[PDB]
Amino acid sequence: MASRILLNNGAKMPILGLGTWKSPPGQVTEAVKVAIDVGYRHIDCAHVYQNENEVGVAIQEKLREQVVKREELFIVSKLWCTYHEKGLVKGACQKTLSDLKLDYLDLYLIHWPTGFKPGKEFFPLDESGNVVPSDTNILDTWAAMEELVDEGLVKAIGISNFNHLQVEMILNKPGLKYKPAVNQIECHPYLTQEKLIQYCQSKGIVVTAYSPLGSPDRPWAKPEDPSLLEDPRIKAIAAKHNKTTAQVLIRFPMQRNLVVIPKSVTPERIAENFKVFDFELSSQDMTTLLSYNRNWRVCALLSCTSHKDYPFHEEF
Ligand SMILES: NC(=O)C1=CN([C@@H]2O[C@H](COP(=O)(O)OP(=O)(O)OC[C@H]3O[C@@H](n4cnc5c(N)ncnc54)[C@H](OP(=O)(O)O)[C@@H]3O)[C@@H](O)[C@H]2O)C=CC1
Ligand SMILES: O=C(O)COc1cc(F)ccc1C(=S)NCc1ccc(Br)cc1F
Repeated sequence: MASRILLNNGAKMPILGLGTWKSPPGQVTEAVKVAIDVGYRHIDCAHVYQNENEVGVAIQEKLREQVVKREELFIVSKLWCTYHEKGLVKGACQKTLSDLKLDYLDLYLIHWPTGFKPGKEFFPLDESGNVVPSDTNILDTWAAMEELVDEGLVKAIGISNFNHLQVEMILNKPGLKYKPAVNQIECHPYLTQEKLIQYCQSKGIVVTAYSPLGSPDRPWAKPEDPSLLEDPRIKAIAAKHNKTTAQVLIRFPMQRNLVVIPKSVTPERIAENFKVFDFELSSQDMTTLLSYNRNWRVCALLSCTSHKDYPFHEEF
C-alpha cells in the first residue's frame, strides 16, 4: 500500500504509527528507537500518558544519529482536558514540545471534547466522584488550537473522541479558520464505527483508529471481556494469509483508508506490526471483519459521563 495519506492541510501522514499509552517510561525510549530503526515514521503521544520526556529522548537520539530527518517524522500529541482554557493551550503545547525535544508538532489534537477544571490533577473530582467540568466549549478551544498553527508550534490540528455532532459543531463554527485534519477514535472489529467514519471521511477529515488490537493491557480489563487477538475467526483469516492476528488487525483499518497506531514495547512485536505492507485482505475478509461489530469500547469512563460534552451518549 501507499504508506502516507494526504491531509487537508496539504501534508502527508504515515498510515501506521506507534502508540505510547501505557508504555512504561523505562521501556518507551528503547521502543521508539527500535520503531524508528525498523521503519516507523509516526509516533502517537500525549501529555496525559506521562512519558513524553522519554519518547523525546528516543526521537532526539535518532535525529542526532541521522537515522532520520525531522521532516520525515510525523509526531502527534494531544491537549489534555485540564488545559481547555484560552490562556492555558499554548503553554500545554509548549510543555509537550519541550518534553518531546521538538520545535513543532506535525499534528496536535484536542484529546477529548470535555474540558475539566484546571489544576495539577488530570481528573479533578467532586466529593461524590464526578469530574469537575470547565465552562470553556469545543469552539473556543478550537480557536485556541488555530492560534498554534499561526504561531508555528504545530503544522496541523485535529480532534479525538469527537462524536458526529461534535465534529459538525467544529465544521459549522462561525469564523472557522482551519478545519480539523484528523479525528482519532477507537476502532477495531468489535467497534467498527461505520457511521462516524463515513461522516468524517465525507468531510475530508482523516480518521485514526486507536486501540486496534483491543487494548489488552488497558488497566480496567476484565476476564472475561471479548479478545480480538484470541478470536478464532480472526485467527483463521490470519492463518489463511500466513500472517499474525495482530497483522490482520492492523491491516484492516489501513484498507478502510484509516491511519492506525498499535502500541507495543516489545521489540519483536514492534517489528511484526510494521510488516503489514506486503499482503491484502479481500473484500470478503473486510466485510467479514466488519461483521464482528458489537459496539464494544475500550475507552469510556464513568466519572466523566455527566459532563455536558461527554461523547458517547450520541449514537455516533
Ligand atoms: N485518543 C485517545 O483517546 C486514545 C489514543 N490511544 C492511542 O492508541 C494507541 C494504541 O491503543 P492501545 O489502547 O494502547 O492498545 P492496542 O490495541 O494498540 O493494544 C496494545 C496491547 O497489545 C499488545 N500487542 C501489541 N502488538 C502485539 C502483537 N503483535 N501481538 C500480541 N500483542 C500485541 C501490547 O503488548 P506489549 O506492549 O506488551 O508488546 C499491548 O498490551 C495508544 O497507545 C495511544 O497511543 C489509545 C486510546 C485512547
Ligand atoms: O485517553 C486516552 O488516550 C487513553 O486512556 C487514558 C490515558 C491516560 F493516561 C489516563 C486516563 C485515560 C482514560 S481513563 N481515558 C478514558 C477517558 C478519558 C477522558 C474522558 Br472525557 C473519557 C474517557 F473515556
